[PDB]
Order: sequence, then C-alpha cells, then structure tokens
Amino acid sequence: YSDELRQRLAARLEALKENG
Repeated sequence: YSDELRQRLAARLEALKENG
C-alpha cells in the first residue's frame, strides 16, 4: 500500500513548501 495514498500526502505538502 504505497502507490495511491502516497501521492495524496505529497499534495498536502505542496502548499506548505512554498514559503520557506
């Protein structure tokens, strides 16, 4: 189980990773 939900986690991180 790491080919579907793993992507979901990345999505949350995207927004947070645009400030520093």
